[PDB]
Amino acid sequence: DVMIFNGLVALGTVGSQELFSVVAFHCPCSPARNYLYGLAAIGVPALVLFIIGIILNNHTWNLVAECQHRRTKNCSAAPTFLLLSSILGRAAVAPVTWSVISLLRGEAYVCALSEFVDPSSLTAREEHFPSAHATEILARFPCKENPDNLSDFREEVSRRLRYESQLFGWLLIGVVAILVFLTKCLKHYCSPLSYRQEAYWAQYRANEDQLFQRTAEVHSRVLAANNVRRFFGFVALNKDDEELIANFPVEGTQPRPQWNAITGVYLYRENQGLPLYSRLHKWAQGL
Amino acid sequence: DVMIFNGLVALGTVGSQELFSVVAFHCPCSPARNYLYGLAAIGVPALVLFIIGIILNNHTWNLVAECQHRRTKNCSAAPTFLLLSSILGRAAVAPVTWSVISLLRGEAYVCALSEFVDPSSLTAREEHFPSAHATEILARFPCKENPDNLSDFREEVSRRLRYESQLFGWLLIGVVAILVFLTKCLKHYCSPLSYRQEAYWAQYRANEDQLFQRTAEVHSRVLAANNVRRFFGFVALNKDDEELIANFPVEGTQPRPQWNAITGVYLYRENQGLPLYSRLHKWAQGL
Amino acid sequence: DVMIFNGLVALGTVGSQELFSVVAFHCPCSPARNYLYGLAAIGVPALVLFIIGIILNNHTWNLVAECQHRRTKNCSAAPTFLLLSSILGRAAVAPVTWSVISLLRGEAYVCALSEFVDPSSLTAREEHFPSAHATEILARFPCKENPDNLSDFREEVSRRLRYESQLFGWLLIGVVAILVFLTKCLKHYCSPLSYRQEAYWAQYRANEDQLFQRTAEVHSRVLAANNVRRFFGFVALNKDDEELIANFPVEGTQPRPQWNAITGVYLYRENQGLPLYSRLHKWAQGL
Amino acid sequence: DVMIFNGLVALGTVGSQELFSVVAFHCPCSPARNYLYGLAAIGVPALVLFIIGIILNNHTWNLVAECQHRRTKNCSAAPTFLLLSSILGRAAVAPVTWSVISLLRGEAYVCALSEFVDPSSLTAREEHFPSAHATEILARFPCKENPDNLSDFREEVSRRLRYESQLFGWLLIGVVAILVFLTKCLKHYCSPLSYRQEAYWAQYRANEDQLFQRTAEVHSRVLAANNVRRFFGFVALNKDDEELIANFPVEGTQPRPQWNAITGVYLYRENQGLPLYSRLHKWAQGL
Amino acid sequence: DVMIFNGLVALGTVGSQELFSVVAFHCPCSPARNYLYGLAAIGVPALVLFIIGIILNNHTWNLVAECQHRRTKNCSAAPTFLLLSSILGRAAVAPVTWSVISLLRGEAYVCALSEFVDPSSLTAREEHFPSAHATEILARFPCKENPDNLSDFREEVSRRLRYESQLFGWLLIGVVAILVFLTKCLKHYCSPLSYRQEAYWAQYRANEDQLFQRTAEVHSRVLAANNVRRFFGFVALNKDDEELIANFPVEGTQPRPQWNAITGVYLYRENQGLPLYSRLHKWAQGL
Amino acid sequence: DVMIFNGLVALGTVGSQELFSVVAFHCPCSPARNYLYGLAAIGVPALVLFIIGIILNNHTWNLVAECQHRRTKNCSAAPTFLLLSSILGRAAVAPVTWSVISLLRGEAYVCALSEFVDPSSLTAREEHFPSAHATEILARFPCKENPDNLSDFREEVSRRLRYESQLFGWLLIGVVAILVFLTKCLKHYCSPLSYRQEAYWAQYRANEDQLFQRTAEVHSRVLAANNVRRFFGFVALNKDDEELIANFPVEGTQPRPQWNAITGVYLYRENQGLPLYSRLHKWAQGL
Amino acid sequence: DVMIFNGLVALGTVGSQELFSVVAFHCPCSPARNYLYGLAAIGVPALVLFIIGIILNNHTWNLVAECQHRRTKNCSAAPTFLLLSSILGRAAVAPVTWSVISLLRGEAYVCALSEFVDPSSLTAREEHFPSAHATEILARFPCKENPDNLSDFREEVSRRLRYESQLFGWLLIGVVAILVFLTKCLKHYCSPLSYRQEAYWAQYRANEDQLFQRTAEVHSRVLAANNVRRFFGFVALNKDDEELIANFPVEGTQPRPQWNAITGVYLYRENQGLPLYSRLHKWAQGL
Repeated sequence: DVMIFNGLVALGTVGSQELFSVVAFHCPCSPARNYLYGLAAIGVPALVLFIIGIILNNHTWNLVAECQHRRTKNCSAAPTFLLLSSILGRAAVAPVTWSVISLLRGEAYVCALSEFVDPSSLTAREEHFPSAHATEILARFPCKENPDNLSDFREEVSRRLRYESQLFGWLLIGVVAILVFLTKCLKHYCSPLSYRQEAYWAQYRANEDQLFQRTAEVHSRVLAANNVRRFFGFVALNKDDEELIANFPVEGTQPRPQWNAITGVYLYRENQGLPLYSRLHKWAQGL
Repeated sequence: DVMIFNGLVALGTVGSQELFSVVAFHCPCSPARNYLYGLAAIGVPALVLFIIGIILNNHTWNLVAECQHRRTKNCSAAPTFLLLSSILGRAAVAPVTWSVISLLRGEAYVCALSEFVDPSSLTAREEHFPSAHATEILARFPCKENPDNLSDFREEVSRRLRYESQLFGWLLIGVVAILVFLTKCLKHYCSPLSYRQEAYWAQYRANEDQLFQRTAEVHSRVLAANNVRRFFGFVALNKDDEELIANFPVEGTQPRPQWNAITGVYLYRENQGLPLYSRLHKWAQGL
Repeated sequence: DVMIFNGLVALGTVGSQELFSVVAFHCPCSPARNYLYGLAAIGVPALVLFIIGIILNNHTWNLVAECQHRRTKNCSAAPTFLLLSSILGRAAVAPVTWSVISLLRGEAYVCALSEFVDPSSLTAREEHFPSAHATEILARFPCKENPDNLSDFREEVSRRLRYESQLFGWLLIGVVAILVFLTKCLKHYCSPLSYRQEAYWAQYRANEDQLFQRTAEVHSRVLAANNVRRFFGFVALNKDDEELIANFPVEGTQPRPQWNAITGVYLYRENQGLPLYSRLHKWAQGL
Repeated sequence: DVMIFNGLVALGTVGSQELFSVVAFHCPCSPARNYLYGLAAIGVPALVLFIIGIILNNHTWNLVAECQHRRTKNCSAAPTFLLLSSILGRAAVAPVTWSVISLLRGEAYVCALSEFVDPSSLTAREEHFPSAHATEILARFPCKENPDNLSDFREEVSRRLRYESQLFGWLLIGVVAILVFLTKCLKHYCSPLSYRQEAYWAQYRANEDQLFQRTAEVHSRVLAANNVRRFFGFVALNKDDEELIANFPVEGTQPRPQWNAITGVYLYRENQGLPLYSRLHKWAQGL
Repeated sequence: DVMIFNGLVALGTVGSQELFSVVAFHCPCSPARNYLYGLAAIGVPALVLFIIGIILNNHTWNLVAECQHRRTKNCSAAPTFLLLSSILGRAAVAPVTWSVISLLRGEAYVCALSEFVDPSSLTAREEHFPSAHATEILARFPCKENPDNLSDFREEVSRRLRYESQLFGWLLIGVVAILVFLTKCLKHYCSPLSYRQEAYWAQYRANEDQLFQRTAEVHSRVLAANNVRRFFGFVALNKDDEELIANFPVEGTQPRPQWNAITGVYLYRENQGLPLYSRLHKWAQGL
Repeated sequence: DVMIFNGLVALGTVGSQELFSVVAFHCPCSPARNYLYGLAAIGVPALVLFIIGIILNNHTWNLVAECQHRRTKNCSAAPTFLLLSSILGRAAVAPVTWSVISLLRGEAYVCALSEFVDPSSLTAREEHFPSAHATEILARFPCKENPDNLSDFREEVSRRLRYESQLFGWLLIGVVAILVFLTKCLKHYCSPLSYRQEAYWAQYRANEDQLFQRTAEVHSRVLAANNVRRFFGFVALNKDDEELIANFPVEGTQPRPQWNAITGVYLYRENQGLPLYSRLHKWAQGL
Repeated sequence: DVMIFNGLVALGTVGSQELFSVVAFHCPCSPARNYLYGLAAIGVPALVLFIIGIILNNHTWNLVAECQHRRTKNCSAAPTFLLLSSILGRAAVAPVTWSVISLLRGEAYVCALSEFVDPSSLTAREEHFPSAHATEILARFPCKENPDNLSDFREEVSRRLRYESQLFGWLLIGVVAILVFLTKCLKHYCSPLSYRQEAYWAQYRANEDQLFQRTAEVHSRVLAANNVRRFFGFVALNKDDEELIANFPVEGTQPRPQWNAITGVYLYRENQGLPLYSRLHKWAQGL
């Protein structure tokens, strides 16, 4: 549901950027210059949204942290690759939907490859094409700048390039669908565990992260209240905060090697047959 | 009701994609090139939505898991074939409704087979058809690009191809209705059990999956709370969560072979006459 | 009331399909080709909705199940024929209303039999009918493609074929009304029982199916809870679900021959004068 | 009130069908062919709605049941004739209101008898009527197809036939009102009982049918619960359903001759002066 | 109040029928034929609504019942004539308001007597009236079919006939008002009793009919419950219905001569000076 | 307040009839015929509403009853004349307001006396008045049928007759106001009692009539319940009705001479100085 | 969430300033003068919003305070650099979004570099470019001030400069996205601690700042109440304020070196393995 909500939010963001008044497109009708603009208008929003989907997903930062302090190449062909699959999923949701939307609009590709259409190879007009002014008048086709002598030629070349754009767009969404199917079949075939145990593991990681955020906020609040009380002599707590101080007294916090034993990417090591679903769980069973 | 809701959601999605402003259609009026676009515009959304209906249905992943870890060909002509029937139902709901909708709109087929209409075989105009420019002016018919000398010819060939498209669409929805009837009659004739027992089995699988999701979330939450309490010294629980810790204490989780004995596709083996409706039920009766 | 609700839903669905923007009709003005389109546009929606009305009605599946496992030809001229009457009622509600609606619209039949109208047999124009171009210009009448020399001829032949269509439609709804009257009189004359006992039997089958669905869901939920508790050690139940586990404890489920003795089509055998209103009732009186 | 509600519902249905966009009328302007269409458009909706009013009224089925199993001609000139009067009332409410509505619209009759108007017998034009083309140009009058030389002739013949239609419609609603008065006076004169006792008998039949439906549903529910409990071991009842099982325990149901002694048309036999208002009451006094 | 409500309902029904789109009027401009249509359009709705007002008023049926079983001419010049006065009041409310409304609209009478206006007796035009075509062009006046040479003649004859129609309508509503006054003065002068005692008698008949309907429904419900309980063994009652069975137990119902002694038209016989306000009251004082 | 409400209701009814679409007026422009229509249009609604105001006021019926059974001319110049004053007030509220409204509209009188205007006595035109066609063209003035040669003459005669109509209307409402003042001064001067005692007498008659209606309804309901209980054995009462039976038991009703001693017009006889405000009060003091 | 809210607020502010009526842009068409205006219109809002984002973020002031009173260069390559990263993030959110918005609008750059386009290097017009009036007529291009002889030249140069502007804008948002990725990867690689411990540290700093603001407000209020009570003799407190005086009595406040030991930028020194998450925490552990 949360992954479906993130996919719906990414689709709504691409649809909002898809119909932008000036962001959507402004084709330069110029030879050897417009396909660079098409490459820009498809790729740089794709690369920006791909980078942003890397940025907003925290499991990338878990991965560079595990590469940083451990650095022992323990992240083999493992659930670290499943983490990377989730990274590329929640990241590359947005560049491929930007690419298929701005390919089904067709505008970037007809602006792009208009400089490379052969003048004598197309139809629906007479061959009034001086070779010295060939590619220059070819490039002015997406701006509706062709004269009445080549208006039908311009409509024919525009329809042909819009065909090739939409065919390339449908083929690209087909190959990204088959890549999603292939990575999911490869995940469920190279998994060491079930799908029911994988769902239980997903519910465990969700419950552990939610409980850990709640109790880290509460333990931090109790530590802050102890420091504040040591400073002034009292703490201005709420009623619920006074209940938090009454319920969970602390004295000290776990050292940095303990926090290092907690952190890392997820694992599925098994302590004597019994499974360990997270590094916190591995550390708790280790004591 | 849930299958009817999924069918209504798939029909609404096909109707929303059916009337798309640019996604719906842009015919290239070009010889030997437009039927490739018609094949694309019908098949690649059909294959994409068929792949997506495979992707979103989890029983595919149950099937590849059972092919993966068991791999003993126990999934014979069995309720695994009924699982595959449910897979193809909830998957191929969307490609055939896309195909019948974009065939009753007719646009793809008149754009497709306009290159293959014989010029002298149709009527309502004089035979002003130079053979060197035959198929090129034939292909420009769906773009309303025919002149006034062949406007009635273009309307006649457009009506004939729209006829053949809608006839092919109605014949295809008729044969998919008779294939639904044939697979349901084959299911209810090759079943080893009743329909009342099949309905009881469906209610059992629904109750077992719902109860198993709820208790797996709860058991994961209790295990996460035990690990968090082992880390900090306490857990920030809610009131309902404190009730969950009070009601259901855990010590450990079932091993991976136990999770393997639970997982798999559904079965109807009978332990000494008494039926076993799921692999979890078979495992529970095995103890 | 539920049969009236199903009839109102089928009538609303036919009315929604009746006024469809492109689904409703596109006549090919072509000789020896348009009556095939009329046959398609009336019959293939009729056969599709007839097949769907067979599909959605579960008593068909009860019938093929009773033909499957029993196969002893016990379903004689019996209430199995009354089951078939209910099948054909709730199925053929939709094809005959599609046929009478698309016959009172008239469009399919005037598109159909325009190729077979004799040119010299109609009136309101001069006989400007070359026999080599006779049937071709005859077929273009429903597209309003007749010239001003034959515009009154086209209006006369259109009004005559619309007459014959609406007369055939009214005669068909009259004969389906008299077939409904004949099958209901044949049901109430070939019945072995009263109408009050038939109403009591209908209320019994409704109460038994509703109670059986409720208690099969509840018994399945208790069996699933026992299997889940055998797996984890506890079940995450709701309050009502905990009441269900407290109220109705189970140990095991009835074997497949018991489920076979329950299933089948309805019967009215009488155990020593006392009536048995269902196969479950026959089995309960058998013990 | 319920009869007034059924009459208002039938009047609203006739008014909704009365103003139908295509159902209301399409006159074929053709000689010896349009009065068949008028006969169709008045009679076949009349016969269909008359058959439907027979179908939806259950006392027809009580009558064929009493003719079926008794078959002793006990239904003499009796309250069985009053049952037939109620049948023809609640049935023939709809054909006569369809006939008077589509006669006061006038369209069917002016379309019908336009082929039989004498050309020289009408006025407001000169006698430009070739006898070889007489009836053909006579039949085109309701389609407003008469020329300007016979436009006043067409308006005069249209007004005369609309006169004869509306006069025939008013005379028919007058004779159906006097037939309603005659059948009600014949009912109240050939009755063996009062009007106060007839009102008490009507309230008795209403209370007996309502109470019998309620207690047949409840007795069927208790029998179904006993069979379900014999199958599984328990019943999933509601709270009200548990109260129904607690209040009214059953052991068995009445035989088919007892249900035959209950069923039949109503009677007014008197057991030794004391009246018996229904066959159930006659059977209860018989014990 | 209830009589005023019935009068307001009859006036609203006449006003709704008064402005009907096609029901209100269609004049045939034809000699010796249109006054028959005017006689129809005024009289047949008048006679139909008069018959309906007889039909819906139950005291007519009380009158034919008292003429049927008693038949001893006891209904002399008596309150049976007051019953007939109430019958003609609540019946002939609607024909006279239809007649005065469709006379103040004037259309029927100007359509009627246009065939009998003398051509040389009217004014505002020159006497361009050929006697062979006299009455035919006279009859076309209400359809606004007179030429410009006789347009002022047509307006003058239309205004004169509308005058005579509205004068006849006002004279008819004046004479029906004086007939209402004369029948009410004759009622209050030929009454054997007061007006206060007549109001008490009216309140008595209203209370007796309301109480008798309520207790006949309740006694019928208790008798039906006893018969149903004799059939099944119990009755599905509501809470109020269980209170009705607890409060009013029955054993049997009154014979047909007792119901005959109750029924009849109202009377004012006096048993030894003490008055008897109804036949039920006469029967109760008789015991 | 109730008299003011009746006056406001009569004024609203006259205002609604005053602006009627066709009821308000249609002048026949015809000599020696239109003043009869004006006499009709003012007098026959006046006489009808005067008769209706007599009809709806019950004290007329009290007067004919007192003239009927007493007939001893005891109703002298007495409060019976005050009753007649109230009769003529609540009756002739409506004819005089109809007359002043349809005189201030002026239409009836200008339609009426246009036939009697002298042609040479009016101005604003030349005397183009042939005596043979004098009164005929005089009568066409209210229909705006005068030519341009006499358009100013028609406007002058229309303004003069509208003057005489509105002057006659204002003089008539002035004389009816002075007649109201004269009858009220004559009432308060020929009264035997005060105005405070007259107000107390009016409150007494209102309280006695309201209390008498309530207790006559209640006594009739108790008598009807006793007769119904004598018939069936019980009465279906409401809770309030059961309280009415419990509170006020009856045995019998007062004879017809007692009801005659109650009825009659009001009186102010004084039994030995003490006043008697009604015939019921006179009868109660007589015992 | 709060950082996402600040980013959404900055994006909404840039979008509101982006579409300003006069603030958005007014290009001076003048040589060697308009690129200074483009540099102004992009840079001075960028530098102003960058300065404002420095101003509103308080951690800048924490940094200058730590540079002021400590001044011992203890803020090495440390979490002080992470503080500077948060400063540049929440500051430079707004200048780069202003720069990419006003570059995708394109207006500033086409206004800027129009003075430097070579006249003979562009196309779509004849070379009507006097070198003495070259750059002056070049600079008038963004004001649409070019004549019809150079209108296509002006559109071509405008499209080329809008291309170069939007390409430079997309390249700049790409390099700022890769700089965000590089600074976040450098933060998570040069961190001495985990990401879970960093999240706990962030929750600690949030709880300590919130608790410290609340208790500093409360301690200040108690000190102010003590001073006010020393002045007047009493304090006008609220009920909650009276509770604050009752709960937390003070006598004196901490000296300025104690407040200096509290203040500073954040640190992660570790007192004998146990971590110290803030300078207040370091001071509290120091006692």
